[PDB]
Amino acid sequence: DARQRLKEVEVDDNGQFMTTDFGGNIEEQFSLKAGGRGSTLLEDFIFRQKLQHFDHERIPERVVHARGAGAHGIFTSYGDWSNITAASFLGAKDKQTPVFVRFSTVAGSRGSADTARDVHGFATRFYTDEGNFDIVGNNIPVFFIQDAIRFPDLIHSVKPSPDNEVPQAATAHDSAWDFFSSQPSALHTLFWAMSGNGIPRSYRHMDGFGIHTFRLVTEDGKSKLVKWHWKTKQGKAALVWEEAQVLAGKNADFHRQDLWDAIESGNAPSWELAVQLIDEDKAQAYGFDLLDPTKFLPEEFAPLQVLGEMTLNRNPMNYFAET
Amino acid sequence: DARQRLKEVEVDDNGQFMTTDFGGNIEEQFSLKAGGRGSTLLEDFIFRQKLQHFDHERIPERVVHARGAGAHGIFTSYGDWSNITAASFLGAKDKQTPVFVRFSTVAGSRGSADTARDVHGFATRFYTDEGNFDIVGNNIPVFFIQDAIRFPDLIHSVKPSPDNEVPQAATAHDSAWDFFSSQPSALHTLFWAMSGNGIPRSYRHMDGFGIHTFRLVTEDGKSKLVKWHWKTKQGKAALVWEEAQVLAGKNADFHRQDLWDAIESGNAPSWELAVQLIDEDKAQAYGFDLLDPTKFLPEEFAPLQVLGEMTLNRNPMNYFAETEQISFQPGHIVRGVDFTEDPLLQGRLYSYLDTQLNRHRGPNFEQLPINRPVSGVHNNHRDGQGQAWIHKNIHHYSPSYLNKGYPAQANQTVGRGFFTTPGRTASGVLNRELSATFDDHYTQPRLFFNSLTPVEQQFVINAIRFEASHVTNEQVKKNVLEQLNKISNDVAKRVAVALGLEAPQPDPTYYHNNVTRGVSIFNESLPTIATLRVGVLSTTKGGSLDKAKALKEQLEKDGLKVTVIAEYLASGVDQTYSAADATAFDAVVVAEGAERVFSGKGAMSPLFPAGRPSQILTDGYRWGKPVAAVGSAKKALQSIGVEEKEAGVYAGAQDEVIKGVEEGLKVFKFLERFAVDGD
Amino acid sequence: DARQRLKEVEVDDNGQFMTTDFGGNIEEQFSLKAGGRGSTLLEDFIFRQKLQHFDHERIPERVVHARGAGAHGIFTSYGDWSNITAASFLGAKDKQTPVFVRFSTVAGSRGSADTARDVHGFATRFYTDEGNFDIVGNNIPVFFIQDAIRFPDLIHSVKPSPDNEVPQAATAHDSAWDFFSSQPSALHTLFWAMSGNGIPRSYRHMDGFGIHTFRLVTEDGKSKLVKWHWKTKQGKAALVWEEAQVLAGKNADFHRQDLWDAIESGNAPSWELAVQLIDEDKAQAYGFDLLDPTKFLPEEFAPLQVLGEMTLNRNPMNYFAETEQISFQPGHIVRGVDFTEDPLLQGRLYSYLDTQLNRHRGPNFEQLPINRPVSGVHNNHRDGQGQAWIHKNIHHYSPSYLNKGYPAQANQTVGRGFFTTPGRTASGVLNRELSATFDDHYTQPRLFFNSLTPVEQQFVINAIRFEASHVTNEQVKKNVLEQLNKISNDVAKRVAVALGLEAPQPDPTYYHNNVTRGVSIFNESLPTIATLRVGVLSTTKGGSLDKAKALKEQLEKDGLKVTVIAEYLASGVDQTYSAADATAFDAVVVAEGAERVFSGKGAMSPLFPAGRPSQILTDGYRWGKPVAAVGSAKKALQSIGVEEKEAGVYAGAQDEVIKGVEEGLKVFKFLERFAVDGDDEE
Ligand code: HEM
Ligand code: HEM
Ligand code: HEM
Repeated sequence: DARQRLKEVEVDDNGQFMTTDFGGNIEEQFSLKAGGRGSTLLEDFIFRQKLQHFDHERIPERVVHARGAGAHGIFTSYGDWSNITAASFLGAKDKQTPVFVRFSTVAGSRGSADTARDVHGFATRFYTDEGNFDIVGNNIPVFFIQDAIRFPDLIHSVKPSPDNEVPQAATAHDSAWDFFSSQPSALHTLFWAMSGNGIPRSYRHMDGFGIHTFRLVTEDGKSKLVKWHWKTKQGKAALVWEEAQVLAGKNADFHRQDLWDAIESGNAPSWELAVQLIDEDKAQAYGFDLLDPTKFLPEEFAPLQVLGEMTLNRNPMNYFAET
Repeated sequence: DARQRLKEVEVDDNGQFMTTDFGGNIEEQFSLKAGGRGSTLLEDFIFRQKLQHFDHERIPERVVHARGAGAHGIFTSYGDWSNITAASFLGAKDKQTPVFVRFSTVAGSRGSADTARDVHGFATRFYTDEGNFDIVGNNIPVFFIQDAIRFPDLIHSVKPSPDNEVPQAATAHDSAWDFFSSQPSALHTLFWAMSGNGIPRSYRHMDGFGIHTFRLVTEDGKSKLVKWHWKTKQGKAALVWEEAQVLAGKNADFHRQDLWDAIESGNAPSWELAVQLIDEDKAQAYGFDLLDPTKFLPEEFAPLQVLGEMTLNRNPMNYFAETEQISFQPGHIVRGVDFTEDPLLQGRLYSYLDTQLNRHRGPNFEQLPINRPVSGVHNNHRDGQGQAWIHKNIHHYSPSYLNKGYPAQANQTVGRGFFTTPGRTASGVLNRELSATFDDHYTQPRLFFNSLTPVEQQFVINAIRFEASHVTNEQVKKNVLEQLNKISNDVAKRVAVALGLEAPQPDPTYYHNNVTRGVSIFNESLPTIATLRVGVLSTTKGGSLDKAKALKEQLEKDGLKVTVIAEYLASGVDQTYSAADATAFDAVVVAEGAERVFSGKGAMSPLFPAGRPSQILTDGYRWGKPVAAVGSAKKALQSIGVEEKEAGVYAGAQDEVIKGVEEGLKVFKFLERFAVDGD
Repeated sequence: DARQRLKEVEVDDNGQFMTTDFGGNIEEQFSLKAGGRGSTLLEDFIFRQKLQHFDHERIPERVVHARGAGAHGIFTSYGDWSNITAASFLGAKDKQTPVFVRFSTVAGSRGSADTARDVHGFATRFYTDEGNFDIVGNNIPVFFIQDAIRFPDLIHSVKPSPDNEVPQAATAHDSAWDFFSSQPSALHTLFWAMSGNGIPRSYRHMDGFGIHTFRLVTEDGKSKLVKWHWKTKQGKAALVWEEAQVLAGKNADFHRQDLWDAIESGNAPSWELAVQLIDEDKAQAYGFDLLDPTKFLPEEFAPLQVLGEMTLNRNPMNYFAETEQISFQPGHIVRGVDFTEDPLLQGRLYSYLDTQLNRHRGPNFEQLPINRPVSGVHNNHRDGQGQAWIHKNIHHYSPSYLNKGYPAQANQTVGRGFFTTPGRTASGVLNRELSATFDDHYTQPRLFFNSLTPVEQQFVINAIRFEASHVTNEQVKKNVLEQLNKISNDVAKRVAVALGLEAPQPDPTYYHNNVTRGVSIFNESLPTIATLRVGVLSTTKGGSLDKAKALKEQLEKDGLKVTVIAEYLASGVDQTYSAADATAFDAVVVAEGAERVFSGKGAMSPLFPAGRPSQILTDGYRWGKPVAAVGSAKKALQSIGVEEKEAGVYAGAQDEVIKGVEEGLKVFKFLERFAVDGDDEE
């Protein structure tokens, strides 16, 4: 069970009496009143502890990728990769590591539709025996901008107009295409989002990418440049736009339902973790700069090496507490 | 200008150089790096001040009514109403008060669709010269539950299931119908939410309600019970469900865009404010207890008395700072108004103050520009997070010799202070109970259903059929049917058909045939057609476009917003078939010559999805809209099997079509096209 | 008026009726009850709105420097300094810029005593017309550590033990001296805090330092390394430890009251802004690395050059909204100034921005009235908790056709934008290390100790003796002694005596005899005695009060604040003996006739604790203050064993005493009254 360590915080209310948050059994279906048809008393601590908790349930949604869904699973390494990396979770054949993965769109708020056209998030945590390692990736291998200081400009232009907060979860408005045409680095990702990558059939039918070049480092300090790749074993599949639009209204939850159903039915999705490995002296040798996140490395120049496999096989118990 | 007081906080960036938030001009398009392809430096204060503010832009959404939109305006009183209330904003004829109104759904999160089926919020702030007065109401006059302690139970059951957070902005799932049938008080508001009130055409086509009975109080402490009503000057209007579903996908912003456009185009919407006034000794005189928020007062017993009118004529300048940040409270009460012992209202007073602590993370949210009163704040409150003022009075306590008695106390007799209705009494034991006067949950649901037109009744039954068919648990569906049967055996039989369950035996305890006025939507044509939208389907080939323009210029003379649609954005074309959908329009008319895109090669084009012009006309017809074609374009009507003999179908020359469509827009929906059980 | 810009947010409640926070007149002295002796109603919206605001009054104190006080004022440049800096506030002779300054201790929480022994903060905001410029400084020129990543270690060890939260506002405990001996770079700031700088007489009697080397940058991009200095016009003055301890109990607000009183009485304090300027090519040329914040630059190598003067002349109107809420940042930098690669400075830039999110619970704290610039804020920032503005530009991003390029980019040549020093370069491997140029932790502590007067040195040894003797762990104490011995063998031996430990052998690697100017306090008399306080001990019986009133009047003509003390608040009495203490005054004068209360019947009275007049005179003498007696009051001096011709003791007629006491206030502390090691030997 990938969720094994979380059983100690699970709370079972079956067969119990209602309590306050500081203990003691209660009833909480009637306010305390001063007479039959009377006012509610300030001394009804039961009312106020129950309503205070409700009044304070919400926390800010993520600034981007607010709409998403996730699940637990296991990563298994196919080998002892110590010749390219000292990373413990890649250190032995068949070594297993718990994961959690969250998938998402980018622009829309918490309740926007799964089948909006957008870049999609693909964030993986490895709960390794040497710390948590996240690959915070997208379903498209390149990003809109070349410098992090421009992120608020990109996001502001794609998110709704600040005077009336229209349109929800959509790049089809003036400010977005103003930014895309004024900041031409954005054209590459734009083309990806305009393709089937912008309206996938489901989370299980997407690849994932780290985008950035990272480094793998061995015990003695030898380094290689690396691109992370998630290759779906379900195959890539996309919708067409006129169908995605109706689906946004007939079932805003289409993707999170699809993931939930696949896992519950025992059809856990899988992805292979793979890498392109580049020598340090070739960082600029392939017709672009590998520090430039608006470019991907064509596989003909550096084929994928398969490190292992991840399977997502347990749904969360409480969406808020986990996802 | 209703927004006049906000001018002093507006920031103009035209012609300015970029700065940090602490002054000094900067550039902020490149991170500071150690060498040409180097790492970013911690000492880049520009980068970090910019991203820190971005990183922290979001605040928690409202716990309920997260999806909404609002606007500024002016309320005008029609009279000096001092004989019924001491409230200052009602104190003189033609007296004007700025307002802000926010409309909303209830269940869905921010970003969920406007045209989800739901209760709708209708919340008004009056910035009166004696404080902010909020009427925090809904578009439905009754609520699901009788005691505020039950609100989390209602909301949890209706909001997404907590394991997978499915479904968004919908009551069509097990937990909601488990609550509705386990808590039968909820049946009245449910029936309303299943009627046209759950899928309104726009915010501007809703009535509003305070729901609760309040008190109006004169200077001497004499009180009247009161129900607040907003009556839309635009008329009530509703979609049909199969349309609202597509619209939720084609335009999640349909209602906020509609409000915005109406105000921008100078077609400001209006509501009259009206009251039902009841003597204190009649609180239990009308077949129910006026302390009970699951019942409304039939207008036959107390007619609506018009007090004034509100017009929303200013859009906000920044949505977040104004609409997202505004903090409504039913406890925002002023002299001349008082509460009642309504157990739902009673607990609301605690919850709305408390919840701002979460949403604004501090106690000083009333100092935000959109929350400030215009009347002046003078008290001994100090400090707290984000304290925006600097107080002069060192002696921040009372009583005190050193501050000479200021700020001073105000009550009924001195200083126009607030005061509780002098005659209210408490009597009896302290109890955790509800009055037995609250026990009838079935009569008024039956009263509401009785008072709708036959197809309007069919819409309610079809909403229930749709929703309850999503409930996976068989026993919950039987429980729903048992409860519905107590309202009307015929409703239960008709719902049970969809669910595959047996028609239950009549349970006549609460059955009755009474009707009441003012709850129907579809029994009344609209008073105006201004701002309603006409989709004119055309084509770039031949001379159809010049005719569409002529057609457009005439329709606009009546105040319609007209969109000419064609294959691409040729001169005179407002929208492409690719971008177009029937859900955007109140009427669809095919311009002459455009029949060439309804069959053959004209219908097969890379520029729009296959069949799109036919789908728009088919949708418009099946959703009950006025539809039309000029001249030869009648062939487009034939291509989808629609005949000119039908109500709300118009063909012929241009002038005959304009007149027909314009009369059809007042009917708005042609209910002839919707099948009724056994007809 | 330096507070002028804040007048638009000031709320006047006089002549008004009480309201709620959303308007509407109310009464709020009775809860709404269900019956005459009934329970309080939940529908009492007035009760809850009032108590909710009260319940939420507090915000987190500052993580360090929680205890302090501030005031508004004006800075005036003495010239056009464009030849060394493009900084606008230094751009023209007699150019005036509003300021706010907050002084503080470091370790104690919000309610701790002003006269705890500690380093002291000295933070100045310049509200320049090109943004807010902050110099976030201390009253000591060197800091404990060399790398900012070590700041939580330093602060954890000095703050109270995490099991019982003991001791408050003090380094006299095991963990602090464990850190000082385990992290020897700390020893230099330690010596300064063990000197008079640890217990200053007032905020007005402190010098201030930016500590770090910064850069001044001209328009064409040429740079010079700079150290910032505040030179107090009131002179440096310090207490003695045994007096500061009693003062912490008798008046924990001594420093903030002192400052408030100086400003209310029209005696606004001033400091001159001075710099040291160093060529870039000489950063490592003075026996240490100028990127090392544990070193200062001797004035003999680079003299102070005065640029302007700052005067604090307006008290806050609401302490919380101004002093508590103000958010200083060394990242508050403007065109014409730049950072250096000082690894302590580097991490501060991150820390002060981040910590504001904790203290203010949101990102809009620069919108608070006390934090607002006077020069204008124009950017694409939006939203956030407590957003106080309504932005008009709906195209909140760059680059953009739709907003016509506005707000526009500003850089070195366009729009007077900030720019990093053009010549700065990075070279070599990414590393988690410190330059070996930082390695000497003992030479400058030895230089500092060498530069104090003999009794001033004894104060340092006695502070260490006091503090180290609170250390329960024997080995920590030996560790401290070994480290002290690397600075000075005689210091280590004198400290070891108090600890009962063996005199260590000389370890002379860092020993030297060099001295420097400008670090002593007691080797220079005060340039003025304005605002200094004289307690006049008198009595209600006989003619003493009339004489005391005449003494006060003459002393006030010289700018002194005079308190006449007696048994009860008779006419002309400012304070009772029960309420009085020597710690409140800089000189103690017994009025003629008041000898009555120093022995016999007059000394035992129900109106004050037994012996209190004698104790006030005894404390005043033993703590080094000028003390005096007019006429027959000389018996009060005799009754505590004080001779009339001692240094700093004045007896005689009224006029000779006034003259003697005014002279002695310039000396301030009479250091002949403190024994030095070796004095008691037989
Ligand atoms: C290669 C480019 C990028 C990728 C692949 C990416 C991916 C993601 C993903 C998948 C998430 C959602 C993780 C989740 O499900 O919780 C996320 C959230 C976020 N991203 Fe990025 N992003 C990129 C660029 C940026 C940049 C340049 C910034 C800012 C400098 C940024 C700031 C954020 C923030 C602040 C969040 C919110 C995270 C939270 O609240 O937990 N992203 N991003
Ligand atoms: C007659 C019954 C009710 C009506 C007409 C009503 C109406 C509304 C409306 C219109 C809003 C949105 C205000 C806005 O647009 O910002 C709202 C929000 C809210 N309601 Fe109610 N509601 C009712 C019952 C309740 C009850 C029983 C509770 C709890 C005891 C409650 C708690 C809340 C809270 C906490 C919010 C969020 C307020 C904020 O964050 O600003 N409501 N309600
Ligand atoms: C030369 C070294 C330093 C000096 C002169 C200095 C000075 C000061 C002063 C004067 C204050 C109080 C400002 C006020 O009165 O509000 C302060 C606060 C503070 N310091 Fe430093 N400090 C130094 C080192 C550091 C370091 C290395 C760090 C962390 C890396 C740090 C973190 C802080 C924080 C977080 C605050 C609280 C600020 C706030 O809450 O507004 N300091 N410092």
